[PDB]
Amino acid sequence: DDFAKLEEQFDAKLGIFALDTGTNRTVAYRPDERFAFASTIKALTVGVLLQQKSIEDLNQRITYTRDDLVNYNPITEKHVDTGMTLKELADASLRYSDNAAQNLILKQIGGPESLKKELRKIGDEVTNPERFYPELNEVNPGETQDTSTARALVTSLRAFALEDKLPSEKRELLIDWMKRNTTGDALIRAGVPDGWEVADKTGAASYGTRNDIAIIWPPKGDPVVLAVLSSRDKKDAKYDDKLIAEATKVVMKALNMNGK
Repeated sequence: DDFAKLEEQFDAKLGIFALDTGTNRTVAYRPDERFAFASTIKALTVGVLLQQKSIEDLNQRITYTRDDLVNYNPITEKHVDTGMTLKELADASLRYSDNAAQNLILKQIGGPESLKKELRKIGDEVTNPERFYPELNEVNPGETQDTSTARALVTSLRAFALEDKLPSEKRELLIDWMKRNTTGDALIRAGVPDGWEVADKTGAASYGTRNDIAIIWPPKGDPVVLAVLSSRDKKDAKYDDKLIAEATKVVMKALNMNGK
């Protein structure tokens, strides 16, 4: 009942799914409960981008304007005059959670409806992309627009990063971006022992939604793929990163990973 205890300590709802790809062992807590996916969708969106382009095609320069900027544009706001390549957009999106970068990438693959179709093609019938930033963060309880589940996000992230939805050189680009994410140090990363490599993508949205999805490599062994999702009752709720860090610690102990 440690996940329940965390829900109690943090006045939140948790959604957990974790798969040890070494043993096929699984840790689940509300694994099929929907949450707003928030910026975790950025990781899947780059998976789809990568599928649709050669590596060299990522060097395509995307010109854009001030009207492409939205609520959080840490990288894209600096390069309006020069544009940015698709590769640079992917970097910004994954490593800084640049919202305008996600929108520009979405545009290049044909929009939310197109993303949805490519996700269905790789076998995800759950994740429901419908809107761009900033609106995709606004999901009320019981709505399904721009939501997914912990099980579906783990399944989809594994498929792109570790299985055969991408060729090895494209898996490597995705993995390396997510390993070097700047936004996640207080989340899954904080619940895994020092030195263990972590690839992650965070998210935050309305109703105090606070998410992280990750691949976690022990020093030797097959990786664990994990989604820790959370949300709260009030629309303007605050979140606490420590919830996600502590949930991760529970998952790691439940998988017999602390230590090795």
